[PDB]
Amino acid sequence: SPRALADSLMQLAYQVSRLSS
Amino acid sequence: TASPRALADSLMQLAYQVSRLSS
Amino acid sequence: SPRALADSLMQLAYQVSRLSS
Amino acid sequence: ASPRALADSLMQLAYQVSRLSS
Repeated sequence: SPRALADSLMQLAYQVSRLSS
Repeated sequence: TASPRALADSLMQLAYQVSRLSS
Repeated sequence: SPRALADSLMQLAYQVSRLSS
Repeated sequence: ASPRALADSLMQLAYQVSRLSS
């Protein structure tokens, strides 16, 4: 579902924000 | 390659758009 | 890992492409 | 934006994410 995919993308966005260059 | 912060901000904005799609 | 997150994102991108406007 | 366009953008972002570091 769109909502399930959006939830997953939001979680991944926060994880990506904790990476480094 | 963009920064982690810029990529995360982009992903967040896309996630909000995805949520408005339909099955 | 960046690779694992990127692979997850690619899978999600493909699923998004199969959604409807 | 269309599902196709959003998917293209997400794919582009995934390629970039793969070049980041832990």
